Amino acid sequence: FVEMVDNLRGKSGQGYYVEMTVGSPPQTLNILVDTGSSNFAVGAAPHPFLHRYYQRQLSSTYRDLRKGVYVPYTQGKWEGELGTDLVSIPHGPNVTVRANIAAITESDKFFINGSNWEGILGLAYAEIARPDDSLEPFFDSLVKQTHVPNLFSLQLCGAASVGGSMIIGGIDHSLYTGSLWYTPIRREWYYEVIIVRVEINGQDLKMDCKEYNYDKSIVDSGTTNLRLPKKVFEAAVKSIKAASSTEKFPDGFWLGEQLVCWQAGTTPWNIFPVISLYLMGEVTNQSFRITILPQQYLRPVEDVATSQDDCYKFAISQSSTGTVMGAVIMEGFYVVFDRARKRIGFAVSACHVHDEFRTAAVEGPFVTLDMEDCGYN
Amino acid sequence: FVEMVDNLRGKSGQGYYVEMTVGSPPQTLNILVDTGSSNFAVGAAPHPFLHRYYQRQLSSTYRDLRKGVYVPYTQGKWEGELGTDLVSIPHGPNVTVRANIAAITESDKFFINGSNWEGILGLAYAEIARPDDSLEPFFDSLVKQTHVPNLFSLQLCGAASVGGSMIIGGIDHSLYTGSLWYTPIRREWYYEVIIVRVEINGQDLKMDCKEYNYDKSIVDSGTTNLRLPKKVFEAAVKSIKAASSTEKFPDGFWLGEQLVCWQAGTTPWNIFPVISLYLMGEVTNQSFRITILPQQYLRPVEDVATSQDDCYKFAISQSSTGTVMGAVIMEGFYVVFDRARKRIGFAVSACHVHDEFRTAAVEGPFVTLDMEDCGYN
Ligand SMILES: Nc1nc(CCc2ccc3cc[nH]c3c2)cc(=O)[nH]1
Ligand SMILES: Nc1nc(CCc2ccc3cc[nH]c3c2)cc(=O)[nH]1
Repeated sequence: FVEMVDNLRGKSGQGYYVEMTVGSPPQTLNILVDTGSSNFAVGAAPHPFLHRYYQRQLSSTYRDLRKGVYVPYTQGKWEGELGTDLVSIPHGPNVTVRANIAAITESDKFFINGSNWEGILGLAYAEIARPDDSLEPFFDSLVKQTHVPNLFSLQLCGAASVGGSMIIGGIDHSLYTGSLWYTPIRREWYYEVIIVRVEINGQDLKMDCKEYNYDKSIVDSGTTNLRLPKKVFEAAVKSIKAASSTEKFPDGFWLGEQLVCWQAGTTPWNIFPVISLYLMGEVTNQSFRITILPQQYLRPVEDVATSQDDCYKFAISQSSTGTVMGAVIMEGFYVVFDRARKRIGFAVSACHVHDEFRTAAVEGPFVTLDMEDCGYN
Repeated sequence: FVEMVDNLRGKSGQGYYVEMTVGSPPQTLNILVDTGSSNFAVGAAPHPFLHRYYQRQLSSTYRDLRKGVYVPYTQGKWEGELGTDLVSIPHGPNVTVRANIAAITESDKFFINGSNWEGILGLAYAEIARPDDSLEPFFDSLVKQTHVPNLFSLQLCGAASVGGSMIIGGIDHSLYTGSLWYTPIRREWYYEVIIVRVEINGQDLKMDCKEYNYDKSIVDSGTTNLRLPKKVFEAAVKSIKAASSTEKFPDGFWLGEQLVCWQAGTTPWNIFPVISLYLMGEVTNQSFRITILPQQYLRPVEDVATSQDDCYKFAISQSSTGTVMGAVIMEGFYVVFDRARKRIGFAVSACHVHDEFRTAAVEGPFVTLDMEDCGYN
């Protein structure tokens, strides 16, 4: 799988993309790797922010499905025209395949001005695949049409300009140290999992188990932040705040309403806590824990148009769709989406940003009771 | 105040704007009326989506304040350069004034491609005025520098193309029928108020009082939706769902993940509930209630690029910053922001969209105990 190592590029806060080709003859496009949705979509008209776009007129193998698709957000959106053509992945496995494709033809706040990607790859499951679950996701199609094993893994590094590896087909043991630990995929819609216990530094939020996964905890290459629900963000942030009382910072800052700054080589790593999420483990009453440094949740804002100092942003933030384990968490770890086995594995990333003191860990086993009672229904 | 009647234009879901002039000689710009923030900001560089922009080079009366300003969102943002020049409002009161102005010089997902506004007018209070409360908001400046009375009112109509009236200086009794009822402004930061009871159709959500204002209920001309917190959105939506069991609709729809449709002249108003929020009243244990129809929370998506039927959207949605009473609620009513008296008044809007059956109401007085215990602290 060295072929596939280092095959993801991207820029800070704009997401990770992989090169794919679509249609015969092949039209290359950078597509954004997204474990939080289940549609394969490309810009198909000359939107001014796109470097490239799907020109269906140049592909012999295109096939309209005479149907629309209207994916809204809060408040982005995109809409398009379902077709099917032959997709391939240059720095991936050596299979071409025929998958569905939404040709994006109108959109709001979807494309990012100054990014180098022209489309999304939704690697989650049919159940959330708009317009409805009849729309067979790419990865279901890739597996169903080849010998390629039903899994993929992701090592998102991020150094400005970011990089990583999407190993389609298996695991590459050069991307991680220590051992992989597995939390089961609770249901095949998003990559939904269950945090059974949350510590900041060691002392946990003694919160009711259910509040960590209200109404959902998911793993998302497509979200930037670690996103906690309101009740829990409230809780975590207070313990983070108390933790962090070598100093004071503005109120808004925490709610992602300002940046905070120090000078080159002059930031306090160690005044800030390590965080640890315990995820449900493979066995009854067994769990394990993954631990992030503040390098992961304090991420620099690169080009700030009125600032020369180190102005990092706070990467943890609130929600109502649930916990979203974004690049903040995922950049700590080699993450394996074992779809074959309804489970996600976490190991210490061979490229995560560690200092001389602390470090990211994946550690187990621990004993946790009533892990199943931390779902919501 | 007829001078000021009908002085707001806008387009569906894109917001309400009023014409202002900035600098000498005066440069006209459409600015977006926003009760949810406290900064006056104009695009000052040729962003491709702007019709117009502040050219400080043409104004004698400009004055740099040699300071930046970096307003992020989730995940829009803008940043700019604080100055001060002479603002006026053509279809407003006949005063020119010297207020602060952030010249917006970089931004992300802030301006709307295809809108006709080039700036924001933040009519809330200094406390939330970025970069900090020393930045005197326009309206504080307008009052402090003229005889203009410390209040304004808003009648947002929305019919496509929307319209309304911002009466700066007082109230115009032609804009409402019945009587005005006043909920007090709890703190002068946002226009924060307190919902003491919530019904759908009549039967309330029997929810703990605090969950309606966790952590905030505000009144926002700048938000489109009625936005409830997660716990309460969960609650309301279930009662809305049960209410609405003459029919079934997709799961996503409710979470603003799809549109829903019927044919021209063929939509079920009456299968859907009226909603009623009870707001804290002026006297101890006294409250009143405002009531919206489904015309207010079911708002048409205008030009849909793969649809000919009536496809309305669901205007109620979740949050973690709190309740946000947006154009959904505000379009029902003539809303008076009596800043002089730390209070907001609600009357039946002379332009709200009512059918022959039901109608929007403002009704009181009711008896409600422990209204003060519905805050959060
Ligand atoms: N997992 C996702 N996918 C999306 C759509 C793709 C997208 C759009 C913008 C950005 C910015 C950074 N990553 C992005 C991904 C939205 C979302 O809410 N969750
Ligand atoms: N009250 C506000 N003001 C803003 C900024 C202005 C704005 C931007 C986009 C739209 C779309 C519809 N109305 C808008 C207002 C953001 C926000 O979250 N709350």
